[PDB]
Amino acid sequence: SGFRKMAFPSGKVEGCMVQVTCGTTTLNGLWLDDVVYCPRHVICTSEDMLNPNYEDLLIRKSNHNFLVQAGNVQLRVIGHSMQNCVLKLKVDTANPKTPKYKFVRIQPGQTFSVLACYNGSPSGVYQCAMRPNFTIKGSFLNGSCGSVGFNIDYDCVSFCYMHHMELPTGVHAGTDLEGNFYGPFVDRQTAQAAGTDTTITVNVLAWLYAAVINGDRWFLNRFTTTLNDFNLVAMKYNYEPLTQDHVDILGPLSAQTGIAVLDMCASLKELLQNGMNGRTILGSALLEDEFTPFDVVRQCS
Amino acid sequence: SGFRKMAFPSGKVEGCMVQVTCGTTTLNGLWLDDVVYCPRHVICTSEDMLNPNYEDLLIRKSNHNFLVQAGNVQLRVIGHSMQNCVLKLKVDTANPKTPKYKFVRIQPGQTFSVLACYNGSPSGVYQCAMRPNFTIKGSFLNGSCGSVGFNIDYDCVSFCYMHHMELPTGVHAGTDLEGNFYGPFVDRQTAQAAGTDTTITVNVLAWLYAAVINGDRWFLNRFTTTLNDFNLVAMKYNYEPLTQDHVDILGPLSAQTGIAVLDMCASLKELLQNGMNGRTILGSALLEDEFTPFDVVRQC
Ligand SMILES: Cc1cncc(-n2c(=O)[nH]/c(=N\c3cc4cn(C)nc4cc3Cl)n(Cc3cc(Cl)c(F)cc3Oc3ccc(C#N)c(F)c3)c2=O)c1
Ligand SMILES: Cc1cncc(-n2c(=O)[nH]/c(=N\c3cc4cn(C)nc4cc3Cl)n(Cc3cc(Cl)c(F)cc3Oc3ccc(C#N)c(F)c3)c2=O)c1
Repeated sequence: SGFRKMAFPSGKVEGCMVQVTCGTTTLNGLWLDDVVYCPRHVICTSEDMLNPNYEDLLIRKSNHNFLVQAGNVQLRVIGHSMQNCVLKLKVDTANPKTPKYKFVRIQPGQTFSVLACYNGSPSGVYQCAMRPNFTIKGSFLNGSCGSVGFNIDYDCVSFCYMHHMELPTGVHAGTDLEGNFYGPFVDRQTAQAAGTDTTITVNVLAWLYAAVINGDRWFLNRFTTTLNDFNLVAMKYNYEPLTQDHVDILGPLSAQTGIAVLDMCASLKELLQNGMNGRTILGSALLEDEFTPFDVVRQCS
Repeated sequence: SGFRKMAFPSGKVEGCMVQVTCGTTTLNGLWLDDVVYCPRHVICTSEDMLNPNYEDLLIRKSNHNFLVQAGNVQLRVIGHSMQNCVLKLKVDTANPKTPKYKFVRIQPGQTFSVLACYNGSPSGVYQCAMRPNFTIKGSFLNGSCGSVGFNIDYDCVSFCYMHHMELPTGVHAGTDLEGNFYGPFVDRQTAQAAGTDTTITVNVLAWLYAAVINGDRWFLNRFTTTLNDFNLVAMKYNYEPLTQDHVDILGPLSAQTGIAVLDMCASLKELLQNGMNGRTILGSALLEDEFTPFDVVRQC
């Protein structure tokens, strides 16, 4: 029993974190087979960061301008290329710890595990959700640029996030492993505001099912509501609209629990209109929207 | 910026998780050098679990009664011994992935990372605190017995918890790595109640410092309080008394923030008396007590 923000075992990814340096600019890189992937921003000098032209800057560099350190082992760069906002450094040694991996992009609302790294050394691991506005409320300090998010399925690591920058609000923006940003952001040292965010409704409902599975039932009621009467209130509270697909993915939890999906929605209507009144659910005084149905099914029984 | 429940990189520990089976009983073990440590409960059959005498059960066993699997590699048991509630199985192959490690016990109120393991395969990692009543509000399912909590300091893994069982309330109990239980519990399949818990005050204060370090200051006030009037208001909110150690440990945070420790105490008193009023701190609507001063300094 119990329910926590659980991340995937980070060992397989620790085996790939390295340090990439160009001039005095330095950040984290990901070593897979004989390629090191890192944010292209590393090729920028302090004065280039404001308004860079990455093609123009990359032409002016050579393979020996790129210092790649894996622990104390200096890898030799033998090739370089740009793939959107990510730089690919071909090196003479294939990472022997290279796991089975895939480069997959994730949907807003999907969760993933973040391995916070600095100078090539992992320092922490935690769970994040892709916000509907394509940012993530992460935990990053200066020097985390280049850390990766990932998921693991049957021994295969699907890397989905490369960290790039922190926005004014304190949330974080980044790319997938092909260098395509999540959301309307560019790798440029300029003020870029995060869009208006929303609450991931399917996630809240899955977390409520986890609560019932774990003994918290005070939020339950006998009421019911239509999928449309609930959508009207959710919109009032800046919640994402609930489709009938979202209902289908919630099916298994409705079965194991025996609480109709619409009944949970009526309880959520209830919770959004009366608050909580000094009560808690799974130890939280807010409605948590960063647990997917997959997360619940995995950690719960 | 940002603040989350961050665990330590679990790779060094994933390299040591193995599976231990005795009869039909099976659980997780920790393989370091040529020793595999696991809950001694594994020597129990279904019928011994209720009221065991582990000395009698252990004398009746031999080395070839212990099947140890690391992947598809069967490790061979060459010796066995009991270390309080921990079983030690000496095997003929030393773990090549053995990191620099230590066996350390933790005080109530300290945190650590948990690697949830099943049949020898790790499945997740998360942060936990040793509660004041010597339980942990963890996340464990059947088969997690033998998973370990741990801390990492400069490549050195301080193993501090071996998971043993789940109590009626949903809390979890276990031992240190020498087999000495945390709190008033025994490795016996019987109803065992968790004690009355209290909220970790020094930790709450550290989390509020983290909020200040991250820009949220609405909870601050100009009032001040003595260590004694604040301890009185806390004890009524089921908060732990704040010692002068707990005050000194917060010094660095008070300094980098410029908020007197007693000034937090006045703000925490106000928060405990008026609640939060639909407001939040670091994304939480309640007072978090599972971040230590060290955790905050590490993340901030
Ligand atoms: C707290 C925190 C959390 N996460 C990441 C960070 N972080 C960092 O750690 N480094 C960091 N630049 C560096 C400074 C270095 C100095 N040396 C010696 N080496 C260095 C290497 C790097 Cl990369 N930048 C800014 C930044 C990164 C990228 Cl990739 C980008 F393309 C544009 C950037 O400029 C901005 C500036 C403002 C906004 C806005 N609004 C924006 F969107 C982008 C950042 O934000 C910081
Ligand atoms: C959900 C969950 C989370 N965490 C751990 C668990 N968990 C488990 O996974 N296994 C588990 N027994 C096993 C069953 C097995 C069947 N096979 C084939 N092999 C097995 C190996 C084990 Cl170990 N036991 C009970 C348990 C463990 C230990 Cl060590 C102990 F010393 C006393 C125990 O009995 C109790 C029973 C009740 C209370 C109370 N109140 C108590 F204090 C102790 C448990 O609680 C379950």
